[PDB]
Amino acid sequence: IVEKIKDEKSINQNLDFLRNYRDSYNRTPLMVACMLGMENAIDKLVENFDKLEDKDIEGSTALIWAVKNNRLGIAEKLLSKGSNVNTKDFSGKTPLMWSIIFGYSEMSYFLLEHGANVNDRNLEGETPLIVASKYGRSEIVKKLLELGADISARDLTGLTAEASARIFGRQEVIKIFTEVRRA
Repeated sequence: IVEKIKDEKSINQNLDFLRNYRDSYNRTPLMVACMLGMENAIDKLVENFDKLEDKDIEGSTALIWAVKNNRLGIAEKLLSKGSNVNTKDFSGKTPLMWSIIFGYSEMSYFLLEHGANVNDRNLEGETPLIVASKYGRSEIVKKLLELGADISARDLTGLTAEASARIFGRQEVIKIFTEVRRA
């Protein structure tokens, strides 16, 4: 696959092969390029084969592959081609969720500035605010509150984001909640 998607020229001589290629994860060439950070291949793969919202065996689109591998250049190119920033994998996690889980700060801000939903929920009812609180992403908590995230939301555990921050000992996050509550 790599040699076939190494450049526009390679892509054009392997069109038939690439058009219906799927690997063991049911991934398209586009998803593979996204994982590998082959920024040069993205636009031509999209223009030729589309499939922006096709999902692999975990329910991940190409944008999920880019985000979980912190490929900011790729994610930028996908959003300008029309990728859905609020896609969900089969666990109900969105790109913003993944960026919070892995602590990819720049990616998180980019996703939020490109329409990532601040209130979406995964299957266990966690919102981005709850996930950022549990993972101790204190600047992301601050940003989500600034963007109007619902502080009152509760997940499967019945706890709010702030209560979850206390359970997980996230002092800076707790400090953000306190500053917010005061002001």
